[PDB]
Amino acid sequence: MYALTQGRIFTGHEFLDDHAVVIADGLIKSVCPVAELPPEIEQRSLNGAILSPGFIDVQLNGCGGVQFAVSVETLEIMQKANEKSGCTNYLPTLITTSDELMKQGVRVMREYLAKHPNQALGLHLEGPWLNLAALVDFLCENADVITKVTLAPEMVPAEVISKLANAGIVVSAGHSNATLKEAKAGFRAGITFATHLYNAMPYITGREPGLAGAILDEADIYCGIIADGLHVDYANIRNAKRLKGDKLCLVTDATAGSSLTMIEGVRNLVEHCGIALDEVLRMATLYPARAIGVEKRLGTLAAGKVANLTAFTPDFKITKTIVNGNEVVTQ
Amino acid sequence: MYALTQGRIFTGHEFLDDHAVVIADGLIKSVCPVAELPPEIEQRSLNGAILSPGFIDVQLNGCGGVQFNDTAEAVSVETLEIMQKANEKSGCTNYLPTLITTSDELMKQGVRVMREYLAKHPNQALGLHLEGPWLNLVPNFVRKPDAALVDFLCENADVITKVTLAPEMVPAEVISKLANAGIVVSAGHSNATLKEAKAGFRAGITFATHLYNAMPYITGREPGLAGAILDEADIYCGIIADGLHVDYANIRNAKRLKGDKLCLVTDATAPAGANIEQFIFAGKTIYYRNGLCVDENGTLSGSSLTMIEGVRNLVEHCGIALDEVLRMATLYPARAIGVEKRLGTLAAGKVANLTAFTPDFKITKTIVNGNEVVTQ
Repeated sequence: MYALTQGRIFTGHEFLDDHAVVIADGLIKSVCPVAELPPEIEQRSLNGAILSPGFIDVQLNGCGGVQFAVSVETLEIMQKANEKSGCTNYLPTLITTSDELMKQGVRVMREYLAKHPNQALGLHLEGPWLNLAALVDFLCENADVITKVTLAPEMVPAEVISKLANAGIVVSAGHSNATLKEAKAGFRAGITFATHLYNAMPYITGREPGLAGAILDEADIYCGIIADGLHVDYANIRNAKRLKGDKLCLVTDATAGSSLTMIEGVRNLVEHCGIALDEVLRMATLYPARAIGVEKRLGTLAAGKVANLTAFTPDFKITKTIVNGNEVVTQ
Repeated sequence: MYALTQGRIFTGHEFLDDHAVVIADGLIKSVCPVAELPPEIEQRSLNGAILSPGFIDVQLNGCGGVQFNDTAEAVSVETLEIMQKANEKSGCTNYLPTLITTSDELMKQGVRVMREYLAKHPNQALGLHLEGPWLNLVPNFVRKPDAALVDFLCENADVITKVTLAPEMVPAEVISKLANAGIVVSAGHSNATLKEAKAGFRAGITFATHLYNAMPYITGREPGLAGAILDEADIYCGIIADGLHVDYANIRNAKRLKGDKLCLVTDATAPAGANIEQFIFAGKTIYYRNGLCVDENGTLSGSSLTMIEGVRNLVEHCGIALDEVLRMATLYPARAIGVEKRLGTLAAGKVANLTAFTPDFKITKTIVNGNEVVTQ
């Protein structure tokens, strides 16, 4: 048991000043004022660094020189890499149509989940239904380890989208050339998330808003966006933020095609999109968490929540990362 | 002196219930409760109809079977007064005739005609809206021809309300001169990038012509002009609510991003308040078949939208409160062309230009300068 003190701590709702976060048994015992801290506890200093729950990256193809090979070692190498940049949780993406590769993926993730709690959260299946009956049932059978699947709403029957959504899987629209009507139909069918907004989607025109236009117009649809100043012009990010409010998540379509890390993403959103650091942090934690249904366990810094945290300096350099109450990065 | 009573009256800021609007000498004397009404005044009933300031249409090519374009016989004061009478039948009491042309000669006649009209008809057709020449249908250095034009335009800023130009095709100095002469410089019919667009805003542009139309597509890498307009908080812009030129979803997205800077416009052409089957416009031959202005090819070629139709469409298809819609057809446009302290609302001193319509959106009456000009 110990407490983190001497630094601004962001809980997910506000910034606390002279408080502390006491960690115990991999969980957050409580976040209280430094005064209320019992005298018998170890105190670990933050040195002024901002302390927040670890970032949750829900769209990751690979990092630290590896891509998902589809084994648990890859999964743990990616984890160690993400930590060096404040990311404590992520979703490995599996691009494939090989029903065989999918089974191995599902199997591998399941094996990993048993060994490593609160880290790689689950699979993100991209394909087959893209645009660039046995399957559906298979996917639902393994909804316990398949967190989300990306498909093109034009290329898929609505019944397929419903089944996936009822199995508790997050169905995402992406790599599509869908019209607004086509897009809206997929939302009614159960889709509740869109993969990296503005990318792999049609252009927005006045006559046809397209999928992006639909995502922007649908208030109840979460969606990720790549803040690297390369895949999406910052002006579009600002426009999206205003239209999507609390439904916009920061993602790094990171690979070995961006090379963006989450703090880099946080920095870019704060110094180029004029979004308050407070909101940006929610876009890298609370919102993604909320989007994949793990919020009552990972979105914030609160009693009972898993102790996955990250701390960085005002100039955006990771000073420390904590996974399950254990310091794993010290800078 | 008389007062309008018995109907919801929208002032521009809120809806009043048991109040009245007293008109006198073409002006609005005051908007007070029916009780506070002196006993010696004539009372005109609205019959439950909503009463609001007349609509201001800042992008109009023609209506009632006439256009203020092409043939030099059309660009006259009679056309200007026919368009006015037409607009009234649909609640529009003020507008800006658009003149598409590069004929320095046609421009002079236009400027001259507007000036003649302005002397005869106060608070109606407000001024010219020059579209072209600096467009991009097919460099911050100013050429010689640019200069003669610019200087001419500034000389006549008194009757030239706004000009539409493509920010890529024009030196910044030209945009500043126009803006300093008091003219509203608008971005439109452009293929400008966001950077190009932003440069024109810093140069003085403060308005964009019919958003999403005659502009590039918005992509992730390049937001384009539309993306810039949406991102710039201090830029007013018009938008065509006919469910044809812009999908209603884009309108909703724009409304949310532009807040009080979005104006309802009808890129209306001759068919508007008429029974025309086909007509010429911009050299192209356009057909009005199925309330849809198209060309030989079948491409959208203008609109036949009237302002109440626009108001109706925004209320029943964009989920925008009637209150806001009305601001988009009055207060905002007014604010955009700088006539707000005279026409945007129903308040003491403001010109008495009003329109009244039933809940099902039918104009029951239009008042210009305190005079009933439409009764239904």
